[PDB]
Amino acid sequence: GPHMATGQDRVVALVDMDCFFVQVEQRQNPHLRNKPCAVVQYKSWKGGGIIAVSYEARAFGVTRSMWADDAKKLCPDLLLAQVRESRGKANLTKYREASVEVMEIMSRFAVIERASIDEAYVDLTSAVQERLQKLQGQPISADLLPSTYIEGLPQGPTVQKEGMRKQGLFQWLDSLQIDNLTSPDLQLTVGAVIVEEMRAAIERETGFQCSAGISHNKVLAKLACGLNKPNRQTLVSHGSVPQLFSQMPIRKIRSLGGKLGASVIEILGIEYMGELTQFTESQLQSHFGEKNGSWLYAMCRGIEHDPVKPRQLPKTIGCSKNFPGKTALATREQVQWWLLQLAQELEERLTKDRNDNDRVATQLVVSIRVQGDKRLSSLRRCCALTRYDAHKMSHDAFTVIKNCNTSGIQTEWSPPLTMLFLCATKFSAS
DNA sequence: TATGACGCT
DNA sequence: AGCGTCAT
Ligand SMILES: Nc1ccn([C@H]2C[C@H](O)[C@@H](COP(=O)(O)OP(=O)(O)OP(=O)(O)O)O2)c(=O)n1
Ligand SMILES: [Ca+2]
Ligand SMILES: [Ca+2]
Repeated sequence: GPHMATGQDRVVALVDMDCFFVQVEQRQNPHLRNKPCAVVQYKSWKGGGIIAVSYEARAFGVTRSMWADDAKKLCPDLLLAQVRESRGKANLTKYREASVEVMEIMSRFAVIERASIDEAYVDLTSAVQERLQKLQGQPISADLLPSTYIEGLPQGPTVQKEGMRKQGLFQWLDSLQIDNLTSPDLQLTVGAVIVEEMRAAIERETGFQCSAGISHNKVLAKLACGLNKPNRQTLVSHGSVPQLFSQMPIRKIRSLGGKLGASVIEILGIEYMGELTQFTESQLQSHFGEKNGSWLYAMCRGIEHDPVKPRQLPKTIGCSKNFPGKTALATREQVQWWLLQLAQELEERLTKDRNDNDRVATQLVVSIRVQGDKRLSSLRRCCALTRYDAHKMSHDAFTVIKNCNTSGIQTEWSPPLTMLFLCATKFSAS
């Protein structure tokens, strides 16, 4: 009863940039602003594959992982920006550099966990305690939360979406609990005020807009962030969880959007995250293993302990390129030349990482996919990485894969390779 | 039809 | 060490 721990100890936020690559291209070319546009890789085959879509283009049905030519059928006016192409492949430097712009601003407020190229988690527990000590005992104005949604509000006893927002926000604040410095709901509100500021700083200093979620753990923050995209942040309180989860498809919770989540649905015979509450921890552990059972048991109650790991920099640096279908590499000269092209971009990126971040990678991993193989990776081998030389790395990458060539005729290469991937890991300080 | 983090064995 | 899962 009192020994019920409710996972309200932390204040955690997930910040995520709205249509990130599109914003980056639109800062650079003002003509793309406020217009249906998408970002594509390559152009010859079907106009290129789309990887990012503005919200105006989304109104027409334009999605990621779609050919530009098909996109132009749903949206004739759609504008396109192309990813920079280097050494025969896509080069994403523009977007990685835009990312450190954002991560460095976010780092001044709290320590972040780089989660992707455009999203970071933030643990605001410490920042919130201090704000509570400066706001003495004085209340929190709705003017401090100009873009915040309180999930599940308004409730109880105006039909444009901004009027709703203030109604729920007023309800939340007018019932707030400012006399207690340990009230979890008051802490989420202070965290939300901090994130409004974080988000105004990112836009002030990059011109990029984002959404955020604020709650007690990474999972809820992440789910919360997506409730009011774009350019809005959503506070998900501990108390909103039973209603929020009662109709939430299990696949929507982070790590349940794949196979494990599908077997939760098929085995247990449920649909929504809330239905998990009727199962005991021992039942769940028998169904899915000690780790999954324990984590499933806590999570449907809104409790999750996976911490915000202080890590602003990737553990891994890698380049890949698919050669699907008839483009599959089928000679020794092809395989070596693309390994060289990949090795060359990787060396460009590693030298920059060494100067910037005072570290060197020590292991090189070569992954390949042969033609006729449902698995995304067919083979993965590693060797030492001792000089940032592209000709050595491509040589070593070949040496460790050459054994995979079926063909007895030595000049050709079978089975044809549909994918090459070089990857620098095992960093050491420098 | 380009990337990164982590678990399991 | 190497494969599998889950995500942006
Ligand atoms: N399968 C993917 C997913 C993402 N990205 C890149 C392009 C995106 O712009 C960026 C961030 O991905 P998101 O999943 O956050 O989606 P967006 O940021 O594009 O838009 P939004 O978050 O508003 O949906 O990462 C990619 O190249 N391939
Ligand atoms: Ca995003
Ligand atoms: Ca994202």
